[PDB]
Amino acid sequence: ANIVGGIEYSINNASLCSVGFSVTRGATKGFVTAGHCGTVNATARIGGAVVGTFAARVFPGNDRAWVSLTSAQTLLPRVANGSSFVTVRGSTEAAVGAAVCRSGRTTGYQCGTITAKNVTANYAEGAVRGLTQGNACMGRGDSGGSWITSAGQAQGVMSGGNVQSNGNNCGIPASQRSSLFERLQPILSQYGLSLVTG
Repeated sequence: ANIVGGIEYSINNASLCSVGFSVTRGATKGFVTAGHCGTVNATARIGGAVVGTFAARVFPGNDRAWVSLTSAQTLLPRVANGSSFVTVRGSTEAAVGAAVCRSGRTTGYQCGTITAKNVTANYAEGAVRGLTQGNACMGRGDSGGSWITSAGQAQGVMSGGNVQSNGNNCGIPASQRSSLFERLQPILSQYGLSLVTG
């Protein structure tokens, strides 16, 4: 399969999440995603085919993971925006106030701004600290998906947010949204990963 940020993948033929970013670890191909999406050794599938397994994850506390892919997979420096693509050009972290977008299999490509950093989320499993908050909307299933600026700077992966009864927070004003992502930089260094760029 072609690995693009924002696309759907399943975990152990059960839960669904979204791809964060194509990365490499030496000769090994992979993609970063959210830790709550799967446990170590869990099987990832795209288009009905096995593409790899969860190599490592930290959740809760943090919310990160990377899926180690088979060499048959095709890594791409891109994030889905409708039928088009946003090119991944680097991982410069944007400041509070910056515009930012996210991509996922439930709500697609959504944009907003970064409103706060170092935010704690109290999830069912425990607290996750150090998350960055934006007001682009999201929904259940967008987890693990790309957060990237229009200029191509990869920011992080979708962790969680204040989803309403309809499963997303797109039906409430941006001012009331808390959409949280796990910063990309600590994921890359923790697992010795290099972002695939173009």
